[PDB]
Parts: sequence; structure tokens; C-alpha cells
Amino acid sequence: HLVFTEFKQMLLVEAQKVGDAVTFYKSAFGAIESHVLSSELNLAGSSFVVCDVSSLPGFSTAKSEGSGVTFLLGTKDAEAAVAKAVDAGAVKVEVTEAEVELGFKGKVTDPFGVTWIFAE
Amino acid sequence: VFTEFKQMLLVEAQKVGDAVTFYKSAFGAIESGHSLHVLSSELNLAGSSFVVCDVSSLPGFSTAKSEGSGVTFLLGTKDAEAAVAKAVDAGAVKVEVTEAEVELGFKGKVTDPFGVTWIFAE
Repeated sequence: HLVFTEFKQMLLVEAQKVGDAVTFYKSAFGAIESHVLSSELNLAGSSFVVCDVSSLPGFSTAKSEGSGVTFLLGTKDAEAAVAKAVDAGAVKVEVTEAEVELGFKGKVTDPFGVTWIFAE
Repeated sequence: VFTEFKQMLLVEAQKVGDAVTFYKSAFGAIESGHSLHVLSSELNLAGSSFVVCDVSSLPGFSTAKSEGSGVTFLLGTKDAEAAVAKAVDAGAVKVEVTEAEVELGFKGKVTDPFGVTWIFAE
């Protein structure tokens, strides 16, 4: 019986970006914060960890130009969520008819190459 | 206010089952529910969870698997080499860790069949 003492999802960022990142996440979503340079951020009662890729030996880049990093957020107002994020630097992506069928009413990409879709 | 925050792992068309089966085998993930081939499945693991979903159901997105995705997870465990072999038997590929990677304590590393990099702490 092998067990794991914890499971975290690591959002890699380019060199010296962990700070621009929290900065952007604290703003666009209201995330709450908390060798390897990293910062744990909290949204909806769960967390992720933004990590500086240059501070993780073994890795070469954050793949920010084409990462498959995708998060889902639930809220009561997806339009107001997109607009808040865009005023903070995110780019609104039109939600396909398809995404609207799964209730995914809003969607944006951020400066770190992550894709966030709002599920209402 | 946000009421849920869930990572979405994008995988190859028709492969959500191979992933649901794989994640259970390698890590003992738990399927807390799914939606029908499988369109998506949320997996519980070590107190958290991630959702797996066939990209063919989400046009515009890209798994980024052929060019390396940045999907990275950390899993703390008592025996890293054991978890590495346990994951390799399910189809993952072992990545040797160097001394530089030792100072931090991550004595194992694999990239699963879905392009995810899993670091093991110990």
C-alpha cells in the first residue's frame, strides 16, 4: 500500500516571474498567498503553486508559449469575472457554442499562458 | 467570489478512459464521478483533485502533448523510487534525477502517457 502525503499542481513561470505572477493573480482573481522560488496561491478554498522554472533543476522552460495549463473557476457571474480579469491584463477569448453547452460562459488567457474558463 | 477552482488536464481524443484507468493504477487516484468513451472524469488524489478531459470535446484547446506541456504536479511520498516504478508499470516513463534535484528532495520523476510531469518528494 503506497500513499501520497500531498498533491499539488505547479504553475511554472519564466525566470524571475513568480512575483509578477502572484501580482497578477492577486489582482485578476483575488487569489490569497500561502532554492525553489515559489508562492502558493488560494482560490475557492483550494491552492496552486507558482514556481520559477529557473529555480527548479531539471526543467528548462515553463512552456508558457503553449502550455496545456487550464483551470476552471466557478462563480455567480462569469461575465463580471472575465471583465475583472481583462482589466487586470487577461485577454477575453470567445466561448464556443460548445463551451457554452457545458455551462462554461466565460474564458480568458493570462500573461503566463494559462487558460482560465468560468463555469457557471 | 469563486465557488470552485479545479485544474483541467486535457488529453487525446478518446483517451479519457485510458487516463482514468492509468491514474487509478499509478497513483491510486479515485474517480469521484465522470460524464459519458468518457468525455471527462474528476479524480481525487491526496486531498485534492484534477479533472481529466478529452480535448476533442473542447475545440480551440490543445493538449500541447507533442510539444511538451507544462502540466506539472508534485506528490510527496515515503518511497520515491517505489512510486516511480509503480507509475512506470502503468505506462509512465522514468526520468533520472540528478544531485541538483536531490538537494530539494525530489528523488523521482516521470512523465505519464498524457504528457504530465510528476515529481516525487521524499
